[PDB]
Amino acid sequence: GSSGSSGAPFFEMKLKHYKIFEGMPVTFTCRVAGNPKPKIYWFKDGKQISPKSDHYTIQRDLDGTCSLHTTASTLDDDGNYTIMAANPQGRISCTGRLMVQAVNSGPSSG
Repeated sequence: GSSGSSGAPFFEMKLKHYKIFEGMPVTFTCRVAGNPKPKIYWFKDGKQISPKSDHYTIQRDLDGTCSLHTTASTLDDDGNYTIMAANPQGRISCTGRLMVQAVNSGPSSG
């Protein structure tokens, strides 16, 4: 009696890496596996992101394809966006790298 599960979650499309400048929008698409619909959490530079956030936009398809959008990206935004998923059959994790270049200066001289 093999004590193990064969329905654990998995990342079909590992978070791709995109390079853009400051201010330019960004899009992060990824396909998470595992059922039932496992929970999804977005972490940035050791921080928690809200679902109903204005800056960021989290939208998932009927199939369960998470997609993070950003109307405005800044140097700070850069870092490593790690997404951890929870499943009653297994738990997986993954992160990505971003490249933002300063193309504009803030309003206040600094």
